[PDB]
Amino acid sequence: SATAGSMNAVKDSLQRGQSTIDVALAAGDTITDLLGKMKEKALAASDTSLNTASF
Amino acid sequence: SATAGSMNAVKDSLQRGQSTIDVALAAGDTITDLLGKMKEKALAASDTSLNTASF
Repeated sequence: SATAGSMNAVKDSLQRGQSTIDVALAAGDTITDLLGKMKEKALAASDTSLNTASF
Repeated sequence: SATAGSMNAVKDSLQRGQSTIDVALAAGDTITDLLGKMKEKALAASDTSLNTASF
């Protein structure tokens, strides 16, 4: 009965880790969006046709 | 007749020992529940993901 009643702490630790991973995945989605946008900005800046103010 | 009448003290001693053992068994039930709660506390505190306050 003691070993069976000890399981609640384990389940709580797993839910806590799942919540931390969810927050990390949300932050990673934001980082991926910003990364794609900077890749667009860099590919646009790489062209030699642009002038100084656009650059 | 003296040996037959002498047995009341023996019966009283056995009953007194049974009573003492019952008190010890109640205290042991309480100590067992407390030990199980301590196991749950230490097992919850083993996790590294907790912040200082919960620990």
